[PDB]
Amino acid sequence: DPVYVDIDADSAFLKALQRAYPMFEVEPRDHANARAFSHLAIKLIEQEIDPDSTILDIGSAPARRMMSDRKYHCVCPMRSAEDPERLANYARKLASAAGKVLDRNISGKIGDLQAVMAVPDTETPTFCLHTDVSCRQRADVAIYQDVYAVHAPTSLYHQAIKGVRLAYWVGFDTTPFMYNAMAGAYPSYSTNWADEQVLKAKNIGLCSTDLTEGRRGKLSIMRGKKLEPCDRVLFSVGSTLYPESRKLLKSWHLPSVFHLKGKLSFTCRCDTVVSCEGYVVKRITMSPGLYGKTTGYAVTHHADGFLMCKTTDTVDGERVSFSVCTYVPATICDQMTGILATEVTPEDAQKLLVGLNQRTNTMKNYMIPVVAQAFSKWAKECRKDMEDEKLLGVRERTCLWAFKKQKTHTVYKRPDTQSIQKVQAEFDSFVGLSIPLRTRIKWLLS
Amino acid sequence: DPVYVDIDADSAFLKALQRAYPMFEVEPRDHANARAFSHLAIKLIEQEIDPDSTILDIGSAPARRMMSDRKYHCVCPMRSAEDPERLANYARKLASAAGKVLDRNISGKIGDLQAVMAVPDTETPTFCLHTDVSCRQRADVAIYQDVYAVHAPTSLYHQAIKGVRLAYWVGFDTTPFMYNAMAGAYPSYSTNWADEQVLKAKNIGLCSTDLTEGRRGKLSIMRGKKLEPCDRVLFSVGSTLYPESRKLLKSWHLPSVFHLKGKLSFTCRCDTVVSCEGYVVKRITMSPGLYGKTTGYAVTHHADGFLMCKTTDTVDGERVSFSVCTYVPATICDQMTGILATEVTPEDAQKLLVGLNQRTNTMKNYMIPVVAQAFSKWAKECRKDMEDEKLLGVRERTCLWAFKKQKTHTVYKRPDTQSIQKVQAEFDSFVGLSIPLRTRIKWLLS
Amino acid sequence: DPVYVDIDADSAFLKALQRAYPMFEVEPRDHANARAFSHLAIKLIEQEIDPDSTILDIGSAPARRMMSDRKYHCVCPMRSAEDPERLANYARKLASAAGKVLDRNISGKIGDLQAVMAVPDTETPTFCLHTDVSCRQRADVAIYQDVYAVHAPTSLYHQAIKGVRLAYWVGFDTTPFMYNAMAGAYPSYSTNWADEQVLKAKNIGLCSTDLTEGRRGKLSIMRGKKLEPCDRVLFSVGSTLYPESRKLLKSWHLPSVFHLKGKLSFTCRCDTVVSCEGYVVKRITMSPGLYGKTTGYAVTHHADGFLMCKTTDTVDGERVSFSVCTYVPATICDQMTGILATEVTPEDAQKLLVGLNQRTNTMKNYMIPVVAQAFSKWAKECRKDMEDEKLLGVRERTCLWAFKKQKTHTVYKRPDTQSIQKVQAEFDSFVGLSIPLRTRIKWLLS
Ligand SMILES: [Zn+2]
Ligand SMILES: [Zn+2]
Ligand SMILES: [Zn+2]
Repeated sequence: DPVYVDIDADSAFLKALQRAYPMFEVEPRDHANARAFSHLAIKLIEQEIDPDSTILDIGSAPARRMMSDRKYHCVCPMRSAEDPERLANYARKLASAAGKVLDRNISGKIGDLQAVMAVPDTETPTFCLHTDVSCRQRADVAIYQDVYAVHAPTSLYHQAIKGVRLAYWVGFDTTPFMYNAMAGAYPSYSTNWADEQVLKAKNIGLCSTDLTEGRRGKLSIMRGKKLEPCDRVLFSVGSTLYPESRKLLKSWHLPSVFHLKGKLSFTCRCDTVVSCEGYVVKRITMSPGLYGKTTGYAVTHHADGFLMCKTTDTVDGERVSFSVCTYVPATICDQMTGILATEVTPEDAQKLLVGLNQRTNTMKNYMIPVVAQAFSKWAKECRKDMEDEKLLGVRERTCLWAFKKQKTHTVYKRPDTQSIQKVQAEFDSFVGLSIPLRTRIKWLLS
Repeated sequence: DPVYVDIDADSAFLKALQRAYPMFEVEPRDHANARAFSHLAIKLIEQEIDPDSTILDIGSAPARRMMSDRKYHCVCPMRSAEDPERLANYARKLASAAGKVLDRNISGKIGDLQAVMAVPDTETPTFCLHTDVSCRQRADVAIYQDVYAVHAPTSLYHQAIKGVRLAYWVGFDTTPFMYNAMAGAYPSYSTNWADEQVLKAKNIGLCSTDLTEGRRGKLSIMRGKKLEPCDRVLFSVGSTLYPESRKLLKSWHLPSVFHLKGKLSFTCRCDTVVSCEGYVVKRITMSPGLYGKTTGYAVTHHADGFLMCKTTDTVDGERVSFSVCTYVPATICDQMTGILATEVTPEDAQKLLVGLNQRTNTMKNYMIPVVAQAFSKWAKECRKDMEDEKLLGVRERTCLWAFKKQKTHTVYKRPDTQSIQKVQAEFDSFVGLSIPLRTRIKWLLS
Repeated sequence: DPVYVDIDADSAFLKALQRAYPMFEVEPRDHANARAFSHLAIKLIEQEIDPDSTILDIGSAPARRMMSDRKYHCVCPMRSAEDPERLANYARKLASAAGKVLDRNISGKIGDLQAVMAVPDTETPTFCLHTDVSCRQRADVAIYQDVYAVHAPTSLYHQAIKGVRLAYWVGFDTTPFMYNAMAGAYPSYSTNWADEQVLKAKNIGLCSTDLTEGRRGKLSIMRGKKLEPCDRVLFSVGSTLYPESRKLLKSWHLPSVFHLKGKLSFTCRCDTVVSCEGYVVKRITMSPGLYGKTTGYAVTHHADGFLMCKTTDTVDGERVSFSVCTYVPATICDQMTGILATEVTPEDAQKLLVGLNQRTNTMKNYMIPVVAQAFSKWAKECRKDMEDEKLLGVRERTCLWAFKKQKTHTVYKRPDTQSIQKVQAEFDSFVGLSIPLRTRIKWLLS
């Protein structure tokens, strides 16, 4: 019954992990936080499906699925520079444990590898060297882990016409990219991300700048005058770097109901099953034939606070403004309810937040100044609404229909509220190994 | 299981060593701090590789590898005045322990030395007298320790075409030389460094000046009017002096992915595995054939604070300004979060820092005045950003495209943030013993 | 294992001796401080070299080496008025212990003396009557103790061509004479020194003046108008007087690497191995053939504070100014960090220092007024730098290249900093007994 995590016992992340999985009993026994979430997510999926089922693994590392008693079929294309290391590590643990266990199948996995090694285009029960689109093995359940570089409707179609009914997806929350922020943080998982255009800023999580005296004139022949989010984004998980795309990240922010219309029509649902401080598990059920009705709305439930505000910084010497997002723990948000009734300065908000934080800290200190600035702008915009009050049921657009728009500098989603976004829901258009590496793999299994 | 370090038990460096190696259990049993980091770094590498592997040692001292049960092949060119002492010390411990151990190979190492002594250009299993480029022995794993005077892409190529797949590098953090500072400190390892041009300053860690009355006129015929970093730099580790080069230090600040393009193409990765207050361990994997894509970005994760500011000093009598860098412990940085919300004078910052330090001191007292001055300049530049706020999404470069650059006097990287630097990622161009010493070595082994 | 010193147990010098020799266990059992440092320095050297080695002693007193089990060859020229007393004391202890010990060679030393007594120009295993240059015995290890009146490169050459590879030097720190001070103190060893020109001052450690009423006119025909250090200097160790030379003292302040170029070329290193409040042990390794590269820099690491300031005094009735140096304990320096943030008067600095000193005193009270005056001048010159701040990377030498030099009245080297000096590193030019005493020596051994 009990489940054990490989983290400490005095940390604050233990309680969050407990309350994210309330049907387990997690016990204690810069990547441990992300590991344990992934450990409990795989355990949940197994408990959720009947055994003796064929399980696909899209873009996997087979060394993690080797010691499990389930019909795993790992898919390992050569897409990144870290992939041959994943393959080579598998070939070692297979040889290094080729006779020490007589319960789980270990000799069959050895034969599959050396068959694919000999014949590099053969589909085998527990291995292949294809993508998620070109693989031809039939199954019923698919699993994704940290897969951010594929189009979700196109990938999900190609698993459907091969008999998959149930899919999961583990990874970072996609909500900050639907609000279109320029940079942000996932502070509990040691992660910062930023747009390419602001990598030379000064006071965000992921940046680097220089010392300078400054000129009163810097002529240029090229004039931008426009600073908006672009497609390419950089992630830093600890000290590991990952480039990603906005379009492919947003495509995994799926609505409640959507239809896939190809040569075989399907009707699909998407629900969020786990949620812990910026890391989520999604579940997608699929079924043949198109029926029901779609609205095109996606909903996010907020167990902690979500913030997004305007900041001023210097980027390569030039002063500019853009938006930053972050997550705030629920206990901190509850204890600021009284203070935000009136207008408070950013300096006084900062001192109050530091006092509330000394309870070891609840939140990281490098995000405190931008959180204190968002809270005071939110309290000021609430007062202005109350002092400029309109008539019930009446928009006053007045002689020609031209109305005035107000300025909004903070978006604050309190705990127990919900975001709702209008997205697309009808989908119809669906657009390595070599001898030196081959020889090295074959040599170990010999 | 447990690992023991040769340092005290009441020092503050024990905790830092513990939290830098969280998968060990370090126990207590001006160079002890640097020793223990190097002891645990070698222990980690051995645990990371399967035994019965051939291990190279670039620019080594064989007396340290003598008592280890691994296939070490030491490489010892005669490049510095301290090298013949390293050779002579080996020849003593070999004779001095030629019959007292019957477990580790000791007689084979004796034969290799006297073979090279007789024939000074023979490659032997456990010794040679070549550089890292001209050696011709084949292996699979290479190790570097305190190697600062070689070009990294050129050295790493020549280990590749001889079958090396895995390399490590231990040494000082290269981040201060990518920010291009003029001087700096590594206070936990008793080290200061400085540019040649500022050796006659007054108030930095490594300098020396004179008493003088001062003239109102000192005519010169040569006019410099330009003070910028130059290639040659001096290091002082305790009281030992080392000259180094900026270009060769910066070349070990490698990106996540890079390609080596010679007569045998390779694709390479670089990750940072350990990090403790300015001393790091890097790991480089390599593989044949070129594949994947490169961005050219290098990332540093900051577990403690990193500072860099402008200071004013007198150099040989003349008042000037330049930049200095240092490291600040994380506990000190966290406790200044509240104070830096407002504008504070350098004098008041200094008094607060002294109070926080008396907890034996957390940080060395000679760096406190320059840290207190950086903190107050940072707090002032944050206020100016907040009071000169722009419009969202708009650069205001105005009739001809000429914008104003602001002045930046402090760079402050708080704990849990990351630096990101654009470096080069495609590499294609890859450019002693004598009789009196010979006789002395041969005499001992006789 | 344990080592015992002949000093008390409640003194503050015991802790300093402990932390200067951290690999020993010193235990308690106006010259005791200097004795014990010399006792532990000889013990270290023996532990550092393999036994059955021939050890030279340059300018020695053989009565100290008589009871030791090592191949000592004492060298005793008749250079000073205290030398025949050293010889006569040896001749007594030899006779006085000619039959009471049957372990260490005592009869062989008796024969060597009476052979040299009979034949005054014979080289013998354990005695000779030559200088360090004219002696012709071959050996491998040399030792110097309190040798201040020889040229170091010339002396070290003549030990090289006779097969010496390893040399040591014990004595006073040479750093104050590289800064060119006019007078100074070594307060923990009961020593003061001064230049000949200031022996008639009033308020320094070593001086003497008169009572006078003073004239408003004292005509002279000779005009000096220049007061600068000259070669001859006087030392007072307790109440014993020693005259020395600046040039010969400075020649033992050797760089990290230097070359000796004679009829037999050598390459040499110099490291500082022990350091305790002004007394040091140096180690010099030497090797044949010239190789490597030299920079010409010498480095001093400061474990305590080092001060040097301008003082005003009366010398033979006339008011003048000159520079004085001293050493300050590290605990005192740490506790003044807060105070020196602002500007403090000399009177208020003095009262604070007296309060901190009553912890028996940490430092001698006669040096307190000049230390308090240096600290307040240093704090004032730091404020002026901060209020006259320049532009980064720019010397402003302005129409003709003539810049203004500032006044410097204090040099303060804090604990954990390093001095660095440019010295010469290439060396190529290398420029008694009578019957009444003879009869007296011979009579005892008869
Ligand atoms: Zn497949
Ligand atoms: Zn070799
Ligand atoms: Zn002699």
